Amino acid sequence: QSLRPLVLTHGSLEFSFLVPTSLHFQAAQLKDSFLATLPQPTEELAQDDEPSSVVELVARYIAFVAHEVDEGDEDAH
Amino acid sequence: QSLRPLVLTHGSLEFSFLVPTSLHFQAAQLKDSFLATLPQPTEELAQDDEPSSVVELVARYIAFVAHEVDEGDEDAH
Repeated sequence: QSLRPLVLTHGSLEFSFLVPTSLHFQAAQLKDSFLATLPQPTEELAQDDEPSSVVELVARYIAFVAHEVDEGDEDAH
Repeated sequence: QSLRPLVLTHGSLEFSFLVPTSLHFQAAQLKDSFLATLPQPTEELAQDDEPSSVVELVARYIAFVAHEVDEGDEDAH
């Protein structure tokens, strides 16, 4: 009924996600502008104060989204 | 019940949109092929006979869509 594959892709680390069919472009949007917040990927497997693990890709995204909740973006709360 | 964030993004000018949940991929499609109609963005804030304001991003899109209405694209009228 409602399953939508969302991938958090970067350099050499990825995280897969399951999303409601409905809320799949809100989650696409936060992912999209978030993969620009990060600096050009490094195949040397790390950057200073950028992602270091897959645990950091999700953590960075959790605060990214949670910031846009408290940010004054209306009609989309 | 029915709200869907559509963004018209380009260079340094954007326009946000509210769309019915239903009619959100028809509006995604017209937006998508329309952001290819435009030439590579200019951070110098203008191109000759390309977008100059945010009033032009929507105007260019209004005629883009209204052209595909009168264009012979059936089942999608």
